[PDB]
Order: sequence, then structure tokens, then C-alpha cells
Amino acid sequence: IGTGFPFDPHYVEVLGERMHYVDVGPRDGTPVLFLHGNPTSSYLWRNIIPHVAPSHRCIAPDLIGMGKSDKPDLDYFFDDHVRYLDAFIEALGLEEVVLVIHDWGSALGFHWAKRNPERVKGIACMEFIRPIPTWDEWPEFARETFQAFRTADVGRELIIDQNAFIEGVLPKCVVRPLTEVEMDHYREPFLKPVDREPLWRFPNEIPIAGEPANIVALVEAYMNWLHQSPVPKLLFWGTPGVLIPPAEAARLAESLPNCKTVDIGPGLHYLQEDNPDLIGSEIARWLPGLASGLG
Repeated sequence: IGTGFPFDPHYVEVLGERMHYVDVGPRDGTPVLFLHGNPTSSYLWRNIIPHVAPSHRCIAPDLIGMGKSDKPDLDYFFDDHVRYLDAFIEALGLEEVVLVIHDWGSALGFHWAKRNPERVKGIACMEFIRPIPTWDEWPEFARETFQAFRTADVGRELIIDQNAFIEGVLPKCVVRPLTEVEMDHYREPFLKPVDREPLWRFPNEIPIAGEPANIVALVEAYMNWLHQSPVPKLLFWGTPGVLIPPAEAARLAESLPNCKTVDIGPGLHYLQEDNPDLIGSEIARWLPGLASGLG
């Protein structure tokens, strides 16, 4: 698995801040928009993009406050990310797009799709954000850790002071061992502890057991849309997984219209680090069928 990031940097000014993004492949045609989550960046898609670039334009932005994008003094609530991504998409003048999303990138993607259904040609997703009814449904090996992340004071000490999301969660959620260089790529954006704010707000935004109410409502809303939408969907899942265990993927294969599922083998949360080749090749084979004749 490649550890390099052979993509030229591209920047665009959005809401008074500069956002970094990968932009490769053809200059025209339907763009494939890759959205990462916590605590990653476009680096997460480095080994998947090469499978798609030969046939489609690939755009992979670093969310505000992450990767190589600027890091303004925000509280980084989900809403801040929504505003910046909305502006990012309009800044690049994107019309219709195909979404490839993960984790908080999936919450952003699904939310954008719900609000702009006529502009979403297809959605490839994996380990995405959905309402978690109870802590019972959160994987045991990571249960107390996320409960701690959402506990006053304790959570910030772990994530901000100790950088536990980068040093602990990330590596512990890839089946194969991440190498030193890969970890250093992920560590780079957060060498200043204060910049770890988004890494802490994210876990506190996850809809678990009905909290936080505002995010729960927003997520329930896009899931309601997703279940009723005829848009082509491609869901990658692994075993045992985290947010989308095998049993959940099997349920979604039925409850999500026009849905195709792909078993990537062993995987926890950052599936892209365990089987990027299958994810990339399957997306590439899936894209052509999203078209409806010449146009």
C-alpha cells in the first residue's frame, strides 16, 4: 500500500479561508468528490484516487481546520463544516457530482445530497454516520473511549492534550499496521495542540443515544432521504467494521434503494487503509453505469 501523496496542491479561497484540495484526472465530465472524516484528510484517498483518475476527474478537499486547509479559530461544529464545504463546492463551480464519502465526510455528503438531490449522480460510501440508538450498538473495543471523548474535561485532555484520536483511534482502527511515514502524514496538521479542536468536536457531534439532539435530527433527516432516494448507491463494508458492522451492511443492502454492496474483507473504520485497491477498482467499474446515454 502506497505511502506517498503524489498530488499537486490546489487552493481556493472560501469564506475568508484557504482550503486545500486534490484535483486530478480529466478537466471535464462528471467529477467524483471524495470527502474524508475525522481525524484524516485527502491523504486517506491517496491509493483510491489513482484507480478513478484515468476515467474521471477526482476532487478531494481537506475539510476546514484539517489537512493543508487553513485552521481558523472556530468551534468546528458540524455546521461550520457544512458552510465551508457548501462554499467549496460552489467555488469550484461544480454542477452534478458523484460522491465518495466516509465518516463525517459522509454526514456532509448525505446532507448536501438531501439538499441538492438533482445534483447527485451516485453515492459511494463506507463506514458512514448514522444514528446509533444505544451504546450497546457501539463496538465494545471502542465504547469506553468514545464515552470518554464525550465526557466533560476528560475528552479534551485525551484528544487535545494527548492527541489520542491521532495516536490511538486512527491506528487502532486499521487492521493492518500503519507505518511511521503514514502516521507522520496524519500527524502533520496537528503538531500544534490548539489545532486539534475539530478532532474533539467531531466525536461529541456523533448521534449516539439521542445526543446531541440537533445532529440526531439532521442525520435522521438525510437517512430518511437516502432510504427513499433512487440514486445509485455503492456501500463498502468490512469485518468486524465499526459504524457499519456486517449485520448492518446486510440490513442496508435491503433498506437502501438501488444499492450495491462490496465486502472488502478485514476492516474496522478506516477501510481505505486496509483495502484501497478493491475500493478504487470497484468505484471505477461502478461509475460508467451511472450515465444515461450520451450527454
